[PDB]
Amino acid sequence: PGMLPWPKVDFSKFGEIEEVELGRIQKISGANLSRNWVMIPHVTHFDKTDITELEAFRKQQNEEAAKRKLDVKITPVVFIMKAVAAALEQMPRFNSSLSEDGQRLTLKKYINIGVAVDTPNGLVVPVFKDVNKKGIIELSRELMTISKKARDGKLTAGEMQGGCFTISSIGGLGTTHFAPIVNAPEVAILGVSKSAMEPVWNGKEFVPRLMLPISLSFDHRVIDGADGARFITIINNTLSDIRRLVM
Amino acid sequence: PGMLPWPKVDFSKFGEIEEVELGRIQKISGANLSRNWVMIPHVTHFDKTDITELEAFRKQQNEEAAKRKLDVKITPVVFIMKAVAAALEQMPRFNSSLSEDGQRLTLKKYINIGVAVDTPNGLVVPVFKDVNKKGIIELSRELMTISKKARDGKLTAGEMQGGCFTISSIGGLGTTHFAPIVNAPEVAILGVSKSAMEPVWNGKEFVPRLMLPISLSFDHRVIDGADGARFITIINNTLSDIRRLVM
Amino acid sequence: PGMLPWPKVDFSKFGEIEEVELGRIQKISGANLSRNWVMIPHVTHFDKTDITELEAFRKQQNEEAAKRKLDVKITPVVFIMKAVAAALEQMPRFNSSLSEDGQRLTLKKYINIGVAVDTPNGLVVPVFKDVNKKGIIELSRELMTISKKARDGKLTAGEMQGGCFTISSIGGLGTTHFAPIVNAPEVAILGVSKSAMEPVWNGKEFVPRLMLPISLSFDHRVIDGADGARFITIINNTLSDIRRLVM
Amino acid sequence: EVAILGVSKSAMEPVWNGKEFVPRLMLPISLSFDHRVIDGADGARFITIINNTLSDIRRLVM
Repeated sequence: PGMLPWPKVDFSKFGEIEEVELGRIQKISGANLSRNWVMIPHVTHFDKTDITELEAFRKQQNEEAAKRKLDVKITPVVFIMKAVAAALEQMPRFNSSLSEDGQRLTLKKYINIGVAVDTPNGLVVPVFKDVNKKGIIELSRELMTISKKARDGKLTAGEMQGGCFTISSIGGLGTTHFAPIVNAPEVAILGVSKSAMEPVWNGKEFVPRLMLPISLSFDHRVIDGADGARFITIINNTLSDIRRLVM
Repeated sequence: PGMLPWPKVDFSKFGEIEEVELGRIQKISGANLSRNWVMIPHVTHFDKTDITELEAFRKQQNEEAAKRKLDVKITPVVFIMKAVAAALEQMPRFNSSLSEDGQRLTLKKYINIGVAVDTPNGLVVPVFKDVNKKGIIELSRELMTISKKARDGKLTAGEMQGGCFTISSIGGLGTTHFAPIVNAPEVAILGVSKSAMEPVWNGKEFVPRLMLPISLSFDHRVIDGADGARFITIINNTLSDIRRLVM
Repeated sequence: PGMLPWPKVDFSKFGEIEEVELGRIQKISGANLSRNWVMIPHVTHFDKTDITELEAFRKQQNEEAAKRKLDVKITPVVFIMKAVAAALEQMPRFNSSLSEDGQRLTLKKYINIGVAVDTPNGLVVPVFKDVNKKGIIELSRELMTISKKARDGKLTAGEMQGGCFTISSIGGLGTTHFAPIVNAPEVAILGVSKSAMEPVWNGKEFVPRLMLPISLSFDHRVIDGADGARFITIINNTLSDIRRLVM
Repeated sequence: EVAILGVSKSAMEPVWNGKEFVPRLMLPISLSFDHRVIDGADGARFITIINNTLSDIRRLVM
């Protein structure tokens, strides 16, 4: 366009500097993020789900499977993936991709979910196939195997494609809320922060509930505010009462 | 520019797909949103107003007008519109529009407010003229008539123009906070989520207050952070103590 | 590109209007903000720090220095600057600048911090040099002198250059959260809202703590979500327990 | 003029709310009017409207 150029200031006049290059993966990620930011309008919706029975049941399952000797660890991100898959089942519009020209929408019938995994080189997004037709134990085992593979830096190109709903979990570091960036060709992305014990009004007095904040960014060209609010409310209801996964 | 092209991935290799076209209104809305996102820098400010006397007085007015037989329903969005009109009266800068070249600012003396109305085809923004010179009952009656007209899909082009401050209310669906997108030629936009009973510190101990979260997006080219903070604080004060509407 | 043009609507057909020009500084600021918005993807992270001992110790220092007669006022923004400098010391990546082509990163060894100061013409960002090698009293005195100079409108060009981490404080106006815009060539920017007495769970029951909300915007091309979360968590820990400034 | 309103001194009086008396700052208001044009019912309605507006000032916008 006709914008001003990037400010070029000689940083060596204020102190010592050290100019270094960037890796190929970093450059590709930066270019993709810039393109997504300049091509996708983001409308982040924030919410807080009540996760008290889910965490207790997860710890109960872990302590009851330790006795049975299974070497399987169950994480809340598995339940988040299940809730996301259920919400995608209920609303097929979020499980789609907008074309380059923005005139044709390619709806998807399958549900494959990407998961943000921390690595010494940054973050990776391995994709799990068919999350709506798998159990908690199988998903946990696959997640453990994929995390072990990623932390060793051996992920292949076939496990990095086919995603439909990236989930970014950063609850182990901090933050109470953050707005992620939708990555093409996906339409929506869900971010999870750290869970905190907050007072919640039940009707008579406040009670301590383990609230988990969830943010949801989406492309405003395909999804409006009402649909995003309904989608995040469905996710909130599924996470607060996991028993809805069978109902 | 020189960005990477949109990722083209054959989605048919992972499962069944169904490609469908988009309507003219959807395409126009998407193009407008994309242009606004790539031309308007958004600086969303979040706040929570204390609405306990306002809701109680609204229900009191409804129950006292049911006896008088008026067939008029009073909604909190009417009070939100009145507060927005008062804030626009106090600060004329938000009631304006920036030119295409970004060098000339067209200040406005009139106050017409757009309202987000849910329809089976999405969201519409009918505009109410002269909100600063109308009463609560008249505004409620006009809002009911406009909502009935919109839900029937009979809105005309003359009722979709002249707005100065779009208000997006999604409290009936969910979300605790969301950042809307400013639509040209408007400068600011206000989003309203769902009201929740939260503990508020009065000076001695926490008390349950019905807090309503409000977000405010605006163009950073014309409005800076301080002016936006003052504007949203004025709205917060007007909504928390509605008696300021006459003072 | 091929976006739709800016909507041109004759505003004189709805009421009185008054078209006015914009100042040179306003135009330059708007152009810079537009360029930063269209070139830098923003990923805002929100957090709330527990500031109860820091505020009490600040008021204690003020009341104990009033007796000694020093004519020095201590503000929490000084402690925020110290925490930011410590975090930049711990993580040199945030104290850098990305080149125009996005392939070379110029790391910085010095720490100069910009501060948002309110003026009748808007907001200014004077830069303080070497914040990691100065005391609280010296920083407070320099801040008072700079604020007095700025409110008189006598800031020079030499005091407006060399910054590495702009801090925007708007706690004296309102808002519970806001997402600022990163200004080139800086990588990250921190925004501070108003502190509120909120209930915090300690392990047995909620206690009133003076929580201060802090937002952090950064360029996603250089900083990912995990690094930003770690950085804001380090700032949160430094602000909640200021005694870490020596440890 | 047809009517005239007189205002005296406000006093803290006990008012029954439904369960027990509470102290409320009551203000006495008198209203004289010409009986040729205004009857008792219209004057009572007018003074009741004034009473409702003064007791709940938020009605000034409603």
